[PDB]
Amino acid sequence: YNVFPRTLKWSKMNLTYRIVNYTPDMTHSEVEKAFKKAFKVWSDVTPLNFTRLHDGIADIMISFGIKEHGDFYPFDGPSGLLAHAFPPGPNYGGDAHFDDDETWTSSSKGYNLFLVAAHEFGHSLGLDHSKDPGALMFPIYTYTGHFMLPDDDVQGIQSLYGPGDED
Ligand SMILES: O=C(NCc1cccc(OCCSc2nc[nH]n2)c1)c1nc2ccccc2c(=O)[nH]1
Ligand SMILES: [Ca+2]
Ligand SMILES: [Ca+2]
Ligand SMILES: [Ca+2]
Ligand SMILES: [Zn+2]
Ligand SMILES: [Zn+2]
Repeated sequence: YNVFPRTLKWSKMNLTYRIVNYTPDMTHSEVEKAFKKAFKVWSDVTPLNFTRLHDGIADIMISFGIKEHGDFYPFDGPSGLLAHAFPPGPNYGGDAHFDDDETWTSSSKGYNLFLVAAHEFGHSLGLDHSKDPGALMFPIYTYTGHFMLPDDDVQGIQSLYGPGDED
């Protein structure tokens, strides 16, 4: 027999993602680089592996949409809600949605896609919000300006998946 696990987490280390569509704001290459870097934040400190799929069904389906986009979490136009992600699980589980009424960038302007993606993927992997104002998983976006994952987030993700290779 099997009972359901204690926390919401992926039960496998090999995860897939798919970039379903793309924002007008950035080149395809910029978007791809941003997401690749965002996943690397988490794989660098766990045993998790992330592989991109070009089509079909991936664990983490990534898309850009506006207003009603196919779930119970409609977007709201410019500002306000910017993105959301589902905790680990089937179908919707793990998926990450970005509000395409926001301005997404590879800079300090608008919302930096890498930074928001890294936060959202934290949710996709089973982290909720932190109370540490310096954490990646703090609930309020601030662009501070070499990226290092804060210790609070390291401790959080490793509580779920272990450290993988520590060196
Ligand atoms: O801003 C930072 N972290 C918090 C954050 C990020 C993204 C979105 C956020 O909030 C989104 C709205 S809450 C929501 N809505 C739906 N899901 N979750 C909040 C940050 N961390 C860093 C950590 C290390 C180095 C630099 C930085 C840096 O430069 N910035
Ligand atoms: Ca919005
Ligand atoms: Ca999914
Ligand atoms: Ca946009
Ligand atoms: Zn959504
Ligand atoms: Zn969040």
